[PDB]
Amino acid sequence: GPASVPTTCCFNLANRKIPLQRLESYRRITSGKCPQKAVIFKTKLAKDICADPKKKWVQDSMKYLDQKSPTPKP
Repeated sequence: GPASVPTTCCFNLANRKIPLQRLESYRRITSGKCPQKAVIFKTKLAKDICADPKKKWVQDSMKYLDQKSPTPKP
């Protein structure tokens, strides 16, 4: 059986770049459990992937999703 949930840290960072049209959302990591912070991307196929915050497609991806937010309020 799995330890509660089958997810802890994104050690297997994705090398390939994920598209925006196929992107659905993203989950950034910065808790006090993992050894290194990272990001997670979700496509339009009910699937999640790991991504590093020092990547070009990840940076644009994070900024893309982060930019998708509204102008006012936090």
